[PDB]
Formats: sequence, C-alpha cells, structure tokens
Amino acid sequence: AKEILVAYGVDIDAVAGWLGSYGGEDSPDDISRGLFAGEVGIPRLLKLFKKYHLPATWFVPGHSIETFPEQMKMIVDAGHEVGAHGYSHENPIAMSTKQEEDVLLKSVELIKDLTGKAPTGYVAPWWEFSNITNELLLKHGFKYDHSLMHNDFTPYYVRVGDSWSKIDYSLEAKDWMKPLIRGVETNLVEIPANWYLDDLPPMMFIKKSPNSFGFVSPRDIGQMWIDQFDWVYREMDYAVFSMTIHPDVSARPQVLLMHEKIIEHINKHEGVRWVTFNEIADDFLKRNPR
Amino acid sequence: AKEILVAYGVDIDAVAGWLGSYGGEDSPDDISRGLFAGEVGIPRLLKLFKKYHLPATWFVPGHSIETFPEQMKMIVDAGHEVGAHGYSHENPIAMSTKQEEDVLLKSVELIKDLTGKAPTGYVAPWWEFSNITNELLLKHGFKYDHSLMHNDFTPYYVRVGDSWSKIDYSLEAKDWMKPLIRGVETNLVEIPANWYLDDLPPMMFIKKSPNSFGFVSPRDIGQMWIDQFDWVYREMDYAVFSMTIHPDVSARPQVLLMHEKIIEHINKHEGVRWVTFNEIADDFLKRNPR
Amino acid sequence: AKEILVAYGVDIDAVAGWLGSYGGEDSPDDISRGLFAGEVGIPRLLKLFKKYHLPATWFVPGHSIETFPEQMKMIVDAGHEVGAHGYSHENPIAMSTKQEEDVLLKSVELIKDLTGKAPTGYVAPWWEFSNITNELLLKHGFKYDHSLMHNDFTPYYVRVGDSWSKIDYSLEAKDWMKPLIRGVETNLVEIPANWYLDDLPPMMFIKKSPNSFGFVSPRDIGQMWIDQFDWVYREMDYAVFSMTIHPDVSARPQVLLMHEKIIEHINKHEGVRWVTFNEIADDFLKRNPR
Amino acid sequence: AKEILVAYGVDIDAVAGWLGSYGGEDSPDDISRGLFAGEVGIPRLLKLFKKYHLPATWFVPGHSIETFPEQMKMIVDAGHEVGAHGYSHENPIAMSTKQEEDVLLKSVELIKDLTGKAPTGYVAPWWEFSNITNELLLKHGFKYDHSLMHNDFTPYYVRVGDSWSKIDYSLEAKDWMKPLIRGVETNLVEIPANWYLDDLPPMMFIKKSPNSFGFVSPRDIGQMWIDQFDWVYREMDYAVFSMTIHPDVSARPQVLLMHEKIIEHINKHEGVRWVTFNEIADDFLKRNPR
Ligand SMILES: [Zn+2]
Ligand SMILES: [Zn+2]
Ligand SMILES: [Zn+2]
Ligand SMILES: [Zn+2]
Repeated sequence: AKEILVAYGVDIDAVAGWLGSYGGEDSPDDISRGLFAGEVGIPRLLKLFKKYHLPATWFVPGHSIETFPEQMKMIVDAGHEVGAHGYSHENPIAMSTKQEEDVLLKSVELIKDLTGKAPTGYVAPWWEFSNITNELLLKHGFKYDHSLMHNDFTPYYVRVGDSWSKIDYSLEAKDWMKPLIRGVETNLVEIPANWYLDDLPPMMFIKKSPNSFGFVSPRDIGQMWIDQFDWVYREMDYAVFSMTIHPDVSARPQVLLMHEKIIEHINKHEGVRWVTFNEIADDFLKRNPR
Repeated sequence: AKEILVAYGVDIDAVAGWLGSYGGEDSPDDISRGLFAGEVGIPRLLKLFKKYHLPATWFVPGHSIETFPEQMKMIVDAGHEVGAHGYSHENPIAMSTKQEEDVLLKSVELIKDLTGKAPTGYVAPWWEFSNITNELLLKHGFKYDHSLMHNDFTPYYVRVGDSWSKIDYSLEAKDWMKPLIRGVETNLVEIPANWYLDDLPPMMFIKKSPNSFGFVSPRDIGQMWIDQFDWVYREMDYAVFSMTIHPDVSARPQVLLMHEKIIEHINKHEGVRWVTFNEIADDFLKRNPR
Repeated sequence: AKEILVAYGVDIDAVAGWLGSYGGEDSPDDISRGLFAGEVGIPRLLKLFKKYHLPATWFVPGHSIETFPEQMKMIVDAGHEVGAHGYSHENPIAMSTKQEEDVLLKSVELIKDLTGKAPTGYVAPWWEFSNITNELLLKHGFKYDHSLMHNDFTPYYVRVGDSWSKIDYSLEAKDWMKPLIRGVETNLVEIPANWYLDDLPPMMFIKKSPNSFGFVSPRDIGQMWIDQFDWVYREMDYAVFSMTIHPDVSARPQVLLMHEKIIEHINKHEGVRWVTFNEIADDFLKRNPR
Repeated sequence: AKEILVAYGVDIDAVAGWLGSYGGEDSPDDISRGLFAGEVGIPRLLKLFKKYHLPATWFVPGHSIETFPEQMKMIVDAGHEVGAHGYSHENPIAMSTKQEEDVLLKSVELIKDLTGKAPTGYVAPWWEFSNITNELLLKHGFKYDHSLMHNDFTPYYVRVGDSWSKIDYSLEAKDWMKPLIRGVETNLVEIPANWYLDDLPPMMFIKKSPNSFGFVSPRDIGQMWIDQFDWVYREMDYAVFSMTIHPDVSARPQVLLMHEKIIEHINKHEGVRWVTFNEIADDFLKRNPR
C-alpha cells in the first residue's frame, strides 16, 4: 500500500522578500519584481493550481497580505490554506525575542482577519530558527512548521533544547571535542524544508547575494525534482513530498511549464494524494501521537 | 486572434559597460572586450538581423556613439531605432540629480545629432532607477522605458511615488510592519526588462563581480527563451516578447547560433510581428490610453 | 591484464562539517541538515552499498562517532572500514600543533573503542595539510591518507619537506623567482583526493561560502564521473578510482539514483575490483616497496 | 577558399598559477594540484597531441620550467613551440615596471637556455596588460601576444596608447562624458585570447575565488567550442581558431575525452590546418604587412 502525500507550499516573498532577505530595499527595480510576484505571480499560480484542481498552502508575509489585498481574496476564495511567514520576511535569528514575537503576533492577527481562522502553519523567512519552537507553540494555532531539515520525506516532532560545542581555537581541543546533545521532543510537527525542493535559490537572480544563482535550467531542476519523487515512490509506502515555490519564480512561464511536467508525472502514479500542509500535520498527528 | 509583438533590444554596452558597471575601468583586457563589442559585435548583429529581415532598437550609451561612429552609421543606415542608455553606463542610483540629468541631456543631443530625431526610448544602465520616471518625461521625447519589472509580457504605465518601509532593527517591529503604498501612474509606458530574457548575466564572464557567471550553456538559455515564448503564445492573444541582448555577448558565434534557433522557432508562429520598441510603445498607447 | 581498484570513501561530515568548515555553527537549520546526514543519510548509503554487496571506507569525524552511536554500530556490523577525519571537522592549518595532535589522538581513541582496531586511514577535513605527514606516521596506525592531489588514479608515497618561494611584491622579482624544491618521500601512502570525484561542492548548497554551488545537476555529475572511469579503464591497466561522498549529499534520493547508474556502469567492466581504502593501501605497499 | 588555422595554446600554470593567481600560496593541497599539472598533466597532453599528430605552443611560466625540467625536455623533443608566461604567473598590472621587465628578461633567458632559440610568443598571466606592448617589442624576440580580446577569430596588430576617461562621481558628468581615444598600431601581432575558448574558469575549482566555477560540464563546454568552430567555418574564409588549455584542467580524463571529440570534429572539415602560434603569427605577417 502506497500513501504519497503531495503538496505545494507557496512562500509569497514578493516585496517583503526584497526588504528582509534579498537586499532589494534600496532598489526600485527589485521592488518592481516584488510587485510582479503579487500582482502577476499569484493569479498565474492560482490558474495553474485550478487547472489540475490542486489544493495548496500559501505562507504569506504580513507585508504581502496588506500589499496585495485583492490577490489575497483570490487565494482564500479558492479554498486554499493560508499560513504565516513573517511580516517583511525578516530573518528571525537577526531579531530580538520581542521583535520576533511581535512579528508573529501581527501575522496571526492579519491572517485571522483575512481567513476567519487563526493560522496553523509557519515558514521561517529564509529558513532560519532561534527560539521559534517555543514561540510557535506559545502563539497557539501553530500546529506545524515547514522550515527545518532534520529529515526528508517524513514528518517528525521538533526537539527543543539541542546543544553543541562551538570550536574556539583560542582554547584547547578537549573544550570542543564533545558530541551534539539532543534535546526534548515538542508537539510542533515538522513538515521539513528542503533546498533540493526549493525553486528560488537555483532560479532567481540576486545581485546583492554572493551565493545567488538564477540561471540554472528549469528542465534540469524539474527533472531533479522528478527523480526525487520517483525514488521516494519506489522506496517508501508512506511519505510526504512537499515542494517550496514562490510566485516570484514559479509563476514565470518557463518554470510554470516545469510544474506542469512535474504535476503530470506525479499524477501518473497511484497512491498519490494532493493535500494542504495542515492536512499533513493532521494526518501525521493521527498517524503517530506522542 | 494572435498579435505577438517580438523585439530585440540591443544594449551597446561595449566599453561603456566596463567603465560604469562591470569593474573593468583599470583593465586593458576588459576594455579590449569593449572594443570587440563595438567594432566586431555591432556588424555581426546587423548581419544577423539583415539575414532574417528583422527590425531592431539599439539603446546606445553616449560613450559608444562617439567611440564607434562608423558602426553607428551602419545602425542608422539600416533603418533601426536608436534609444538612450547613459553615457558611460552609469548606474543612475549612484549619480546625483544633476549628474543624472546631464547624462540624460547629452544622450539626447548625441542621438539627435546622429539620427535626426530625439530618442523615444530609454534603458537604465544595469537596470536601476531612482527618480528616472520624472526625468524621462521631463527631458521631452521619452515615450517609453525598458528597465522595470512590474510585469513581464504586457506593457503598462509606470507609477511614480511608490513608497515602502525599510526594516530598521534598532526600532520596534511596528515601525516597519506597514505595506507598500502605490503612487500614481504617469504616461511613461514600460516595456518590461526581464533577467530571464537578458543574454549578459548568464553568458558574460566578469572577474570583478562575485555574482558573475559566463559559462551557462547557450543551448540551455535559448531553450529557456523558447520555452518562455511558447508559454506566452499558448496563453495570450496579445503580448510583447522583447529580448535584451548585447553585441558583447550575443555577437559571439555560439550565441549567434542560439539566436538563429530562436528566430527560426518564433518564425514558425502565426500572429508574430517583429518590431521596434517604439512601435510597441505606439501600439500600446493606442491599445489602452490614459 | 586489468586491475581497476574502485572504492567509495564516505566522509560523514554531518554536524561536524557545519561546526568546522561550512559556517553553520550559529544556524539551527544547518545543524538540522547535519543531523539528517547522520540519522537518515548513513543508513541509506548502507542500504545502497548492501544492495550491490559493496565494501566501503567511512572516514568519520570524532564528533559524528559520538553523536550517531546507533549508526556507527550499523557501519561496523556491515563490516566496513572506519578511518579518521578530525573531531569537529577542523582544518589542520587553523590548529595549533597540540590541538592537531590532541584531535588525532582522540580520533584514534574513539575509532579503536568502536572497532577493536586502530584506524589505518586518514582524510583531512576540507582537504588540507600542515605538518600532518609527520603526525600521521607518528600516530602509528596510519598507513594512508586521502587528502592530497599530486596524482589522481594512481597512489604514491607522500613527500615531506617540499618548499617554495612566495611572491612578495615589496621586494625585487629575483627574490621570488625560484622553482619549488622537492623534499623526500615518506612511507605514508596517498590515495589521492579529487575535486572532480567529490559529491559535496557541486551539490551541497551553502550560503556561508561564496564558493558554494549546490544545484549542479546530479545527472551531469554522474556522467562526468563515468567519463572519468571510461577514460581510466581505456588508458590504464592498473588504477585506483576512488569516489569521495558524504551522507549529506549522496544520501539524497537524486544522488542515490546517480550512484546506482555509476555503480551498474562500472560493473559492466571486467577487471574491476570493489575494495576498501585499506586494501588499496595494502595492495600498493605490495605493488612497489621502498 | 578555406584556410582555417587551428592551434592549442597550453599555458603551464601548474604551481606558478597557485602562487601568482589562484590564491594557493599557503595551501599544501593546491600546490599538489600544481605538481599534478606538471608531473602528470604535460605528458598526458603530449600523448594526446601525438595521437592526432598535432603540433602545439606551450606558454610556460619560468617557475614551471625549473620545476618540471624532465617534462620540459619532453615538450622540446616533441618538437613543439615554447612561449613565455611570467615567472610565478604574476599579474603584470600588479608588478612594478622593473619587476615586470625583470620577470620578462628571466623568462627569455630560461626559454633560450631550454630550447636554443628565444621565445617569439607571450601570454600575460591571468590575461592582463599595462605597458607590456612596449616591453614585448623592446625585449626583442617577441613577435606575438595571446592575451588580448579586441577580436576573436582574426589576428591584428596591437595598438599602443589607447586612453579613456574614468567615471568619478565627485566631479560633474561633463568631466568624464568623453569617448575612448584610440592610440596607434604597433608591430605586435595579437592572436586573441578568449574567455569562451579557455578551459580553466569553467572547469577548475578554486576555494579562494568568489568567481570560481569548476563544475561546468565538459560536454557542454565541448559542445560550446564545437558550435564556435562550426559558425566560424560557415562564416569565414580565413580565420584563426586557437584554444587555450591547461594541463591543470585539460589533462583531466573527462576533459581529454572532450578534446578528442573536439579534435575529431575539426578534422572532418576541409581547409583546416593545425599549426603553432608562431606559424599563425608568420602567416599573418605575410598575409597583410604594415
Ligand atoms: Zn520566503
Ligand atoms: Zn547596459
Ligand atoms: Zn569532510
Ligand atoms: Zn596562465
């Protein structure tokens, strides 16, 4: 028996992505791409999904919620899930605890006002943590996170309190020669992030980044994503296969075609189930409690 | 039912590009590559266009006009359109108001003395704005710009006055948790620039930039460009599909071949119309006014 | 006659590589990747190796030995070799001679404890030497190293005492215009490292490095690795063909697929012997003494 | 009819390149790649050329001469041409006038003692000039340089005295809004360098460079080189098609294979003539004097 849970996760980075993460704060041109992502990118992603009758989870920065209100209505009315993703896409590790907690509070408030329900899902901007577990569980709603990478194609419960010894070369070796020390499992389910199922780093060009790419072939990317799916399909009976995309990138014509090949390849397989992240979190919590 | 407007926008970066944008000001070797683009590159692209009976718009830095006067004659005499592109490829955002204005004055004077008419088209060097909209409309002529990215395959009127709140981590979150505020549309038409339709960053090698590439395959890029065309053709009845190239890069034999594949593919389609950017601007001004 | 010795060398970088080399010491997201590599990665490479009945050598950081004890047990039970690889993946050049010596002792202590025998093989973290060659022979055990690049498909005896003159542009040219002066062979066998046979740089994404890649296609790399083998099989009668992998990278489904191709292709060839690094070293020491 | 002059230019960077250009001066591991290039790389490229009965020019750093004397004898006895390439691959633009002149005097001295005749050919390390034109013509011998890029597939006489105005944003625009002023042709013939016909930047990995690559596919590079040859052959009656390689890179098995494909493709075409750079230079001097 094959139970393959498959989801698209859309991080609406848009203008917020350029303020917090990708260095576009003083660039009109970069800001204009942020606006493309919302005004042009969200609806093309909705048409793509509507075409294959797919559900999806949208992780939306508070900035994008208030900057693209008309497209936000289009997202809710399609019956899709809205999750959290900062306000202006700020990297949590760079914020104070109060700044991070305030950002999360505003996000919940903005999503609740938009959907009627509190968000249950989170993606940390640029995928970085801090004391986020404690904050997510504390700020109610939050059932699951899609930011961490302890695993691949299986959800798990996130541990709080892991520690490790950093190398300090001004000391002697015995001071840092100690093994990572595992913390304690919490109720936050992880639906793992994955750089190999992330449209943005290979296919978006960023001048302000030393590790920007942007000109990797979408056919090579699609093919790689598809090889990942085939392997998962061949090796695992239950699995979650989630793809992280951004209207910024995946609503560009060349990678829209890529997604059509991916979806159409996945749909050739029996035992596939297109779902939202909340449904994965619900199913996993029911699959193995504790 | 198909009206696909298709154009080459040739930015004659040549030497100007290396003085203003690409860090070659102290490199005899980079400077000589600049001379290749003017002396060798302009005639090879002209031969390319003549072969397929294509029109084109050349956006020429004042530096290139005065450094390659004989190649300039070849561009005019072929009946192609000439637009502005700085003098020494200066990034507008680093310039003063007067410097940027002076640059713009000189560009206009030079193109007028060369062609007989004032330019109607502008490309910002390295695609960066500042307060350019206002200057383009003030310095007469300028009908259209090809620097911005609010859209990809549909022109639009450029808004002046968009504002946004930068993240300041020395303050509290509420100080930057505000949306982008849209300004007001001017009569400046935008014929969108697109990093995904720009020969230079993937296929020009630059020692002085850490986000240089240069060795992305021209067959992949061409295939990507054609995929962009095919999606546009399948989804839209009216569209403008403009390609930004440089003699620097697109006059290298391996990408001259690439363009031949592209042009021959585009030419298989009904409803294609090869045009200048000015013709797109005029056609757009007539299509939807205000 | 053909004797083609083929081997997999697994550097279990994991959490250690992020601590020592890849900038992830202040990143919960990167540490999470580290733990993937050890908890999921290690058993998937074992399933692969066992699928083709292959031996392997695992060059294991002390930090990984102690952080992943259940996976260590699994490595020894399968009968694979365990070589040394620092503790927290520290660069031998950044360390005091005492730190370095203390790192090598603790490694040796940990591996003996685990296996019953002292290690005979070493890989230097991030592939650098310093005064290692003396320390490796001195710390008894060590027969062979797999860090250096004087050759590629033939082992050789590591020379000690090589020196060269650096360019100081403050002085005159005659002060630095001198050749490299070769030292003297030692008994340390080199089983050469090779950037062209290393899964990590092309295919792990790292933001903390400007020299990072991550999105080079695994199909392109697999092809390039087979091409290397294809030339070798055709041009040499005796050869060693070792591939450096990491559970970090080679336990990702798309790279596992890559390896399956590489392995099956290599098994079409007769004269091929799948061995451990210790067996290559032993072979070499028999092949040509002194 | 068809006279396509085709040559390999082998720059023996080896250890010199790591001292002078690629940041390996403090790296035992990089130095070993340097030694690989000389000890293993030169003979493999000699076996390659001999197989197809090809002549070649080796542009050899004095550092490589004195460090690989036995391989230097192999290059001479194979009857190939020897040109200059710095001592420790030093960038001319970084050197004093005296250092650069001293470096050049020593190179001439070493090459003469090695071959019997003074060198006629020069490649600037890392391809940069300064006041080299004057020194190459002053330091007798030197007939041709292969460092500059004013053209790609036609030789030319190098101009001395080119000048241009740099951008200084502390002044007004009119201060720098002036064209490049061409100087005057000298007798130095250029057989152009070309980043698109250079094996090293796409396929050698350099940790010290932010602009390093190293993992671009050799099949893509080979295909790109064959596309260049195919266009030149289709478009030109007389042309020089010279390829720059390094034992460092092109003596790697995956790239030897690439070259075999390249050479075999070129040999199918009529009018091809494999020559040394010296023969190209002489042919050019005879083709058009002045
Ligand atoms: Zn995001
Ligand atoms: Zn430009
Ligand atoms: Zn390692
Ligand atoms: Zn060189």
